Amino acid sequence: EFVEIGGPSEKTFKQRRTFEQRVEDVRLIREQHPTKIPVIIERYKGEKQLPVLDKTKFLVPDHVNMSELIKIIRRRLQLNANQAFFLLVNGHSMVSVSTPISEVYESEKDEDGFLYMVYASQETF
Repeated sequence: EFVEIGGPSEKTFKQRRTFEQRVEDVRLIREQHPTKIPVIIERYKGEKQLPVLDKTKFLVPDHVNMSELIKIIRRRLQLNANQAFFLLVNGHSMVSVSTPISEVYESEKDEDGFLYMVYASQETF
């Protein structure tokens, strides 16, 4: 009784902006806001439980830790407590990171200068 409208596939941020454009975005944002970390937060490509986030490109104050950031993203997605949520950077879960996001940036940032995160309702695919 419902009909599926097929739809174009979901494009990632790296698909939408070229590498050189991303590199310049970060160079500018780091000069203008040296205390903010430039983060790209995207839903895992095969995710079927969690909704899509309203935006993609974030500036996160450098002292914010991962437990704080998880709380912010769950709030932005308007999740209830019954809903699981995992935030992954480069193939590993950010739940138990102690450090501020400043240190995650230093360890994990892309070549382009963004820190990429993916969320999902499971930790491993």
